Amino acid sequence: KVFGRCELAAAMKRHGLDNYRGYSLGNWVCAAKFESNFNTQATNRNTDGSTDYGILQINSRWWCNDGRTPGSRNLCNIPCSALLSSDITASVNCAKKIVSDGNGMNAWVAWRNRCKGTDVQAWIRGCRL
Ligand SMILES: [Cl-]
Ligand SMILES: [Cl-]
Ligand SMILES: [Cl-]
Ligand SMILES: [Cl-]
Ligand SMILES: [Cl-]
Ligand SMILES: [Cl-]
Ligand SMILES: [Cl-]
Ligand SMILES: [Cl-]
Ligand code: NA
Repeated sequence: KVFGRCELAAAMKRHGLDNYRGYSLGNWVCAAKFESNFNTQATNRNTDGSTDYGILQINSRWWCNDGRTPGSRNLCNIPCSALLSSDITASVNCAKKIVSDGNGMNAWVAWRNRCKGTDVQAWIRGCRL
C-alpha cells in the first residue's frame, strides 16, 4: 500500500507513534517519506546481505527474520514479511523498539540525513488529526 501523507500521519498517531520517545509525528512521517516514499511494500538489499523492509525500512540484521541474513537477530520477533503489510501495526511496534534502543531516530539514516534539524512539522501541516 502506498500511503498518502496525511493518511499515514493519522495511522501513525492512532498506533501511538506521535511523540513516542519525544519524537513528534512530523519526524515519523518525514522518516517514512525518505525511507520508503510511503510504500509499505518497499524492500532494499544492503551490501552486507541484510535487507530493509517496509514503510520504515527496518533491517533484517537486527530486528526481523527473513531467513537469509546469517548471524542476524530478530529482536522484534517477527517475520520481515510482516513489515510489508498494508496494516502498519507491526512496523510501528518494531519502530518503537528501535527508537528506544539508545540512539533515538538516528537509527534511521535517512532521518538523520534528511529530517533531523529540519522543519519536520511541514510533514503534518494541514492534516486533519
Ligand atoms: Cl508527500
Ligand atoms: Cl511535527
Ligand atoms: Cl534470496
Ligand atoms: Cl537469517
Ligand atoms: Cl533475536
Ligand atoms: Cl519468522
Ligand atoms: Cl494501518
Ligand atoms: Cl532521543
Ligand atoms: Na534477522
